[PDB]
Amino acid sequence: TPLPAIVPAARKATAAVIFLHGLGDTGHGWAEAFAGIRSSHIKYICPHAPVRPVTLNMNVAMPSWFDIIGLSPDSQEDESGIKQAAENIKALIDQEVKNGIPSNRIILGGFSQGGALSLYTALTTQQKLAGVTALSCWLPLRASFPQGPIGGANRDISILQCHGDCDPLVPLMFGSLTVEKLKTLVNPANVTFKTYEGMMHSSCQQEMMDVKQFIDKLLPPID
Ligand SMILES: O=C(CN1CCN(C(=O)c2ccco2)CC1)Nc1cc(C(F)(F)F)ccc1Cl
Ligand SMILES: [Cl-]
Ligand SMILES: [Cl-]
Ligand SMILES: [Cl-]
Repeated sequence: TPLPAIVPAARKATAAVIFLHGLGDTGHGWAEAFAGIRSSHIKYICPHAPVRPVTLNMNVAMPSWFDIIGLSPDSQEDESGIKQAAENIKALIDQEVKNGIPSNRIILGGFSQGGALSLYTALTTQQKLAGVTALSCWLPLRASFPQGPIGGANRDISILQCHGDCDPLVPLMFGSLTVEKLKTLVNPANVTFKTYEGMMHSSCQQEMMDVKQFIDKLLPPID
């Protein structure tokens, strides 16, 4: 708690989207973005990161899923916080399953550190998921993954990875290096990289339209 921001389905939800915001934010802005592309049968859940000290910014307390120590290829990542946060997301997936939405009808996603967390959670959980929408982010703890395919429940998971070509905070190059790594961890036929010309560390309407088409293709209406 506080309770996640929820976009209810218009009718009993047969699928769900769990979207994780980035550093400094809450789930409200992203909930309004998903409300503008909402499908009648999908529930959208945007949980709020706890407020915690961020090492990168002199331990200033701000909403963050885990600690951030640096932005360069050699920078250390918060292994314990990332794993802890991923088990918390797995518990939210579990709640949705027990409450009637199978995990193969759930898409996980996020922006920046939230996107990184969504990839890490999807690529470690054995709860089969429908897909991932990874926006302006990177694969965290990349060296801990195998050198080949991950195997397991989510070996054929569909992933939409989005990036702004003018991102001044998460270089396009880290988005590209991440998708090249995702194409070796899972079936590459279901991994798609979309880039938005002129977009910085932000979102845009064309990206939300591509996210909507991906969500609708993977979580179509069912009888
Ligand atoms: O935490 C990190 C660590 N970063 C190391 C460098 N890296 C890779 O070399 C790479 C290539 C493929 C996968 O990883 C990405 C991760 N970064 C980050 C955080 C923020 C924000 F959280 F503070 F906002 C912003 C921007 C950045 Cl880059
Ligand atoms: Cl419902
Ligand atoms: Cl972030
Ligand atoms: Cl349906």
